[PDB]
Amino acid sequence: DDWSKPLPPSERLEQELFKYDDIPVEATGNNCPPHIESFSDVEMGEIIMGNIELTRYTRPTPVQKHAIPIIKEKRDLMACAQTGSGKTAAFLLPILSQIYSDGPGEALRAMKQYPISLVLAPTRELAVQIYEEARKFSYRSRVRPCVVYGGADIGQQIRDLERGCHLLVATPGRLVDMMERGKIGLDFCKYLVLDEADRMLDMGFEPQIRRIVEQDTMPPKGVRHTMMFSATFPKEIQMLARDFLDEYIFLAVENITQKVVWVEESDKRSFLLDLLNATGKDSLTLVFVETKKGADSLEDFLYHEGYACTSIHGDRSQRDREEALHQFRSGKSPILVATAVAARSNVKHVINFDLPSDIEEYVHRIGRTGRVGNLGLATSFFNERNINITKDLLDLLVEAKQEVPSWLENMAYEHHY
Amino acid sequence: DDWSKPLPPSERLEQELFKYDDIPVEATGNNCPPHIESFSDVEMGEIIMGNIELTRYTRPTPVQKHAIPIIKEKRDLMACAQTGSGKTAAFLLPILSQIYSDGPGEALRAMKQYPISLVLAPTRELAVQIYEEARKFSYRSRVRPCVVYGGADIGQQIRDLERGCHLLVATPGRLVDMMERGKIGLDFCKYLVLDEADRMLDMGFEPQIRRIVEQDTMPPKGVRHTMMFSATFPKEIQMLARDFLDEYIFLAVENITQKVVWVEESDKRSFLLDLLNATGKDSLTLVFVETKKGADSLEDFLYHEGYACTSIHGDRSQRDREEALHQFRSGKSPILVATAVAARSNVKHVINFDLPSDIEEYVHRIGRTGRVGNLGLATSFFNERNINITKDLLDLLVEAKQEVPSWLENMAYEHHY
RNA sequence: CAAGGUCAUUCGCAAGAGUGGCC
RNA sequence: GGUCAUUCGCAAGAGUGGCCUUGC
Ligand SMILES: [Cl-]
Ligand SMILES: [Cl-]
Ligand SMILES: [Cl-]
Ligand SMILES: [Cl-]
Ligand SMILES: [Cl-]
Ligand SMILES: [Cl-]
Ligand SMILES: [Cl-]
Repeated sequence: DDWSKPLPPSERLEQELFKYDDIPVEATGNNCPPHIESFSDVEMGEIIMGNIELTRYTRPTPVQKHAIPIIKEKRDLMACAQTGSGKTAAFLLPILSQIYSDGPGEALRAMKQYPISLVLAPTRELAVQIYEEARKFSYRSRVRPCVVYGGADIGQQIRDLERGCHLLVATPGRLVDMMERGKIGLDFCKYLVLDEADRMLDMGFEPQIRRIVEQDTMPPKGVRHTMMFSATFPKEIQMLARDFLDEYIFLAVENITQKVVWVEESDKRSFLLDLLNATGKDSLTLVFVETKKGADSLEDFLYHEGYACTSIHGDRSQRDREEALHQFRSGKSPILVATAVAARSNVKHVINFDLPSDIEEYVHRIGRTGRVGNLGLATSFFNERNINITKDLLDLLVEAKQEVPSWLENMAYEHHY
Repeated sequence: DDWSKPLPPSERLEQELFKYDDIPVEATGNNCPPHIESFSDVEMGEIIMGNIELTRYTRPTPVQKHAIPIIKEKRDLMACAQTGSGKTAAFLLPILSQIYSDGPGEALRAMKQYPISLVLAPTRELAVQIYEEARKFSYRSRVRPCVVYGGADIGQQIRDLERGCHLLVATPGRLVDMMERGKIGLDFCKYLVLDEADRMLDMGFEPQIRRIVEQDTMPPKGVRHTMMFSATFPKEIQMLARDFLDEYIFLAVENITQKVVWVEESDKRSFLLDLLNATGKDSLTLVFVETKKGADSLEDFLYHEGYACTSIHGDRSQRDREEALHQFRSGKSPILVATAVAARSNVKHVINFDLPSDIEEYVHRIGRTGRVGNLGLATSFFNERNINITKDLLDLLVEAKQEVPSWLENMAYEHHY
C-alpha cells in the first residue's frame, strides 16, 4: 500500500499514453510562495518526475511556474488563465504528487467509490482531455483516474468507476446523477479544482456545483484544497471564489503590429535615425538596448544628431529616472532609451534596437505600446547575435498573426530543424 | 518509518558534503544482467537520484556500468577491479537504494546496534574514504552510516555507533573488538561487501574475516547479498569467493608507445605510405578506418601502390574474414585494414587512420598491440573532425605517461576549458 | 550581497541525422 | 528486417565557467 513506489512497467501501456499572451503573470496574496523556473525546483517524487520524462514535457508554462508552487504548499488558488496555458498539468502534477506521498489514508486503508480528488469541467471535450493527462501522470502508480460526463452511456461509466476511482474528472450534471445513485461519495475529497468556472457558469451549472460542493458530504474549504480556473474574472466568479476558496492566492495572466528586420550592428544607428525621422509630432518612442553603456552611448549619439531624447537604466538614481520620465512624458524629449529597466504608459512605438536574449523580455517590452485600445507598432532589429531567439520569436509572430519574414523561418530551419 | 521519503534539507550539511585501464570489462555468469550506460537506466529512487545530482556524478565508470545492474538484481559479485575504478559508488548506490525501498524490516521497527549493511576495508584510509561517500548518498535519508577502524580512539567510535548505525564501514580487527564488547550484532546484516580483499589477506586479516563472516550471527550466503572487490585474483581470493559467495557473477577489468599527429584528411594516405615504408621485415600493422567503404577504397589504394594488404569489415562474410585473417597472420599481406569489426593477435603497429568517435573504441583498438610482453606502437591521425575526443584522448595520454603534443592540450583549452 | 537571462563546456533525457557492429 | 552502441544538430533540466541585466 505504498503509493510512492512505482508499479512494474508496461510498454503496451507506454506507447498508448506517450500561450505567449499569458507570460505577464502576477500572483498576490498572504505569504505567496515564489514561482519556480523548472519542474525540478519542486520535489514531486519518483513517479511524477518519471512520467514527466515520458511526456517529453520540457519547461513549465508561465501559469505552471506560479500555480505549481502555490498548490504544493496547499494554498487555495483563484487563477484567471486561458485554454492553452498548461492549466491541467499545473494542478494535476502537485495534487497527484501529494496523493502518492500521503497514500490513501486510514479511512480508505481499512476499506461505491470515494475519490480523493475531484476535477469539475464544463464540457465533455475538456473532461476527457483532463482525464487523458491524468493517466499519463498516474502511469505505474496505484492511483486510478476516472472520467464521467453527460451525453454518453452512463452504464459504461458506472462499470469503470467500480474498478476503482481515486481521482475523478466529471461534468457537473453527470456527477450529481452518480451521487443520487449512490455510486460516488465525496466524504474523502481532499482536492477540488474547478476548470473553466466562467464557462461552467455560462452553461448554467451553478446549481449543480453548489449541490456538489455545499449541500452534500464534501469537506469544507480550509479542510479540502480548492483551485478555481477561469478564462474571465467577472464578479460572479469572484463571489463563487469567496464562497469556495479559503485564504487563497489570486493569480492573473495583440493590437500591436510587429515588424522584424535584419540590421547589422554597424547599421543600427542609421536604421534608427530613419525610424525617428519618420515619427509624428508628439508620438512617444521607446528604444530598448542591451547594456547600460549602450544606452549612454546611444543617447549621446542621438543628441549630437539633433534628436531630443533621454535615457534610463539600472545605475540611474531614482532622481535621474524621474527627470528622464518627466522629459519623456511631457513630450520635450519624446525618445526614451532604456535597458530592461523599463520593461516592467502611452507609447506609440517600441524599437528593439537590440533584441533581448529571452522571449519573455520581448513580451514585456512590446507590452508598453498598443495599450488599452490604441494602435501600437513594435520594430525589432535582428542579426546573427540574435539566433538564440529565432525559434521563439518566429513562433510568437505566427501566433500573433503577424507577417513573418521569409528569411526568418529559413534561419529557424537551418539552425534548429 | 518510510525510508524512501527524503528528510528536510540542510544548507550547512550540504556544502559540508558537496581508470582508462579498466574499460575492457567483461562479466560472466548465469543470467548475468546486462550492463547499463547511465545511472538513469536503473531506478534507484528519489534519494539516490537526488544525491547523485548533488555530487555531480555525470556518467558511470566502466566498473559501475556492470556492477550496479548486477547488485540491483540481488546477485553476488566477484569483481577484480583496482582502486580508482569507482568501486565505492558501484556498491553503495544500489545497496542504499534497496535499503530505502524496503526500509528497516519489521524486526528493527519494534526496537547495541544492528547494521543492515557491513563494508569491510583493509585500512582506515579506505574505511574513512568509503564512509564519506556513504554520507553523501545518505543525505536527507533516515539511513545513518558509521565508520569503525583500528589505530584510533575506540571510545569515540562507540559513542558514534549508539547514535544509530544502519550501514557500517569497518576494518576487520576493530570490528571483532566491537562485537566482543557487545556493541555490534550482525543478525540483520543483509549486505556484505569486502573491499580490497587481496590487501586484507596480505595484511593478515583472514582469521578476523572468517570470524566475522562464518563463526558468528551473520546470515549465510544465499540469504545475505555478498560482494567481493580485489585488485588481483590469486587462488586465495578465489577460494574465499567460493566460500563466501553464492551463484555469483565474475567481473574482470602501459607498455604501448602512443603517438598522436595532426594529419589533414587529404594527407592521410601520404602519411600512411610513409609509416608503411618504415615498417620492418615481418611486422604486422593494423590500420583502423571509420567506414566500410573507407576500408574498401583504402585497400585498393594500397594495392595500386604496391603494398600487400588485406581488409575486413562488418559486411564481409565469415569466409571473406577468414581469408583476410589468413593472409594477415601468415605475413603474406601484413597490413590489415579494418573498421571497428577487428577491435573486439601479435600486432606490432596499430595505426588509427581515422580516430574513433568515443574513447572506448580507441583503447580496444590500441589493445591489439603491445600484448603478451611486447613493445607495441600506436599511431593516431588527428584533425578537426576529431575534436569531439580531444579531452578524453588528452586525459588518457597523460595517465598513460605518454608524450602529449603541446598543440593538443591547447585545443582542449580552447574548446572545453 | 540576493534574482533572472544568454553563451561555452561537461552530463542524463527525447526527436532527428550520420556511422559502426551483431543475427 | 530486427536489436545494440557511438557521434553530430536541436529541444529541455543540473553544475562549472564567462558575459550581461535587474532589486537593495
Ligand atoms: Cl453534465
Ligand atoms: Cl471521497
Ligand atoms: Cl535619487
Ligand atoms: Cl575505486
Ligand atoms: Cl583493524
Ligand atoms: Cl545486523
Ligand atoms: Cl561465409
